[PDB]
Amino acid sequence: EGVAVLLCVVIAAWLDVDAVTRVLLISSVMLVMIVELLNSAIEAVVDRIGSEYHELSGRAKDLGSAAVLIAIIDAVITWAILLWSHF
Amino acid sequence: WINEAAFRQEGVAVLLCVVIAAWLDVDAVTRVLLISSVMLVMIVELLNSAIEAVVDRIGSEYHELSGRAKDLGSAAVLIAIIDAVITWAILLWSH
Amino acid sequence: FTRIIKAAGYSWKGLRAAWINEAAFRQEGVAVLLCVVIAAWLDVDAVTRVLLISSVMLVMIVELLNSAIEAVVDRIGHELSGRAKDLGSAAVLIAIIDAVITWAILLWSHF
Ligand SMILES: CCCCCCC/C=C\CCCCCC(=O)OC[C@@H](O)CO
Ligand SMILES: CCCCCCC/C=C\CCCCCC(=O)OC[C@@H](O)CO
Ligand SMILES: CCCCCCC/C=C\CCCCCC(=O)OC[C@H](O)CO
Ligand SMILES: CCCCCCC/C=C\CCCCCC(=O)OC[C@H](O)CO
Ligand SMILES: CCCCCCC/C=C\CCCCCC(=O)OC[C@H](O)CO
Ligand SMILES: CCCCCCC/C=C\CCCCCC(=O)OC[C@H](O)CO
Ligand SMILES: CCCCCCC/C=C\CCCCCC(=O)OC[C@H](O)CO
Ligand SMILES: CCCCCCC/C=C\CCCCCC(=O)OC[C@H](O)CO
Ligand SMILES: CCCCCCC/C=C\CCCCCC(=O)OC[C@H](O)CO
Ligand code: NA
Repeated sequence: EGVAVLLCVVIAAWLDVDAVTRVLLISSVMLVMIVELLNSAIEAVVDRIGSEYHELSGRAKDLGSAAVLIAIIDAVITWAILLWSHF
Repeated sequence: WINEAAFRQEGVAVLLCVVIAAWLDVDAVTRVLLISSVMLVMIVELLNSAIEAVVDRIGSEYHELSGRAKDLGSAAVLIAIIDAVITWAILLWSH
Repeated sequence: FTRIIKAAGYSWKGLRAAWINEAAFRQEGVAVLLCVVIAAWLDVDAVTRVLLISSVMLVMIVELLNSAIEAVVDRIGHELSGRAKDLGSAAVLIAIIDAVITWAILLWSHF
């Protein structure tokens, strides 16, 4: 999950884009990492309370995962738009 | 996750902004900023709701830190909304 | 609009407690505000201005979400307790490091 970031930075570097584009390409990937980290923290808290299933436990994890999904969608859109424009 | 509640209004506001941003005659960089700033609001709202779910999971008995966690989560949503408004204002002010 | 009113109120409570309770949060708040004001007065294009502002504001957003998580953990009273705080703090640090780099990249180009 950490190799994805490095690969993206390398691509952003290997690409001949201006500083602004490079910042957006990289920051969009960093945001995904941030959100995953926050989602995992919440999952850790849920599991801390106990292993017994609960409606609100699943809810918390679903909300967290949805946030990761939105961040990934935001990253894909970003890379699609800037590379379409670059080329 | 459960798009059948108050995530409706939040989510259509976001969705509508993405659609508007998709149609605007702006450069690529601007379009990305318009879309991601509203996208961030959705992300932060989702994380905020998740925290609220964990708090409610623990129980109904009130605790100072329970209210604090929820208050902190809301403040984050507020900052994200202010960031989106500022973004759209700065970028669109030319139009 | 009554929902937004109550939500605005929780928010102010959140900012207020964060501020009152830790100097580190207050000093971080000063830093962000100083960066927004500088960004607001720099001779840069609209796009660059937004990146300068949204990077340090993301820092504030992540700081608050992480603090929310700390509050939940502390509320419960713990290997996963430590793990939750660890994952949360990493998130804060990524946000901060990204803001600093973003500011260094952009200002080096415009200066
Ligand atoms: C009840 C009214 C709701 C209105 C929703 C908000 C509408 C905001 C902006 C509408 C203008 C859409 C953008 C049109 C435009 O810029 O065209 C792009 C350009 O390619 C035209 O050739
Ligand atoms: C953890 C450190 C936080 C520091 C927060 C306060 C410093 C933030 C940014 C410092 C760089 C901006 C200073 C350069 C500057 O202001 O140039 C002004 C420009 O208009 C001159 O023509
Ligand atoms: C021209 C090819 C460009 C290749 C790089 C495009 C990458 C765009 C978005 C990646 C953002 C996601 C970061 C990695 C991640 O955590 O997602 C993994 C998911 O399982 C699927 O992406
Ligand atoms: C999700 C399925 C539909 C496929 C669309 C995904 C492509 C990613 C973002 C599309 C939203 C922006 C469309 C507007 C547009 O003109 O994009 C091109 C940019 O202006 C230049 O790169
Ligand atoms: C100089 C910048 C001016 C921009 C300020 C625009 C702010 C407009 C509306 C702020 C949002 C109103 C409160 C909404 C809110 O409280 O968020 C919801 C809760 O935080 C969680 O649901
Ligand atoms: C002329 C540009 C200035 C106007 C800004 C246009 C709108 C830009 C960003 C709005 C994004 C916020 C939508 C989400 C939202 O409002 O949720 C509110 C909920 O009630 C909060 O819990
Ligand atoms: C639609 C009402 C928006 C309510 C919030 C207003 C306060 C927030 C931002 C004010 C924007 C001030 C003008 C920005 C502007 O002119 O951008 C131009 C670029 O900075 C060019 O470098
Ligand atoms: C448009 C820029 C907004 C950037 C975010 C502002 C920085 C975040 C928090 C600091 C501002 C919150 C106010 C602090 C506060 O409530 O003070 C309470 C009193 O000092 C206690 O009596
Ligand atoms: C006491 C701290 C208050 C913090 C200030 C928050 C203000 C946030 C955003 C202000 C909007 C930025 C204005 C940008 C601007 O003036 O553009 C002017 C351009 O030069 C016009 O082309
Ligand atoms: Na931001």
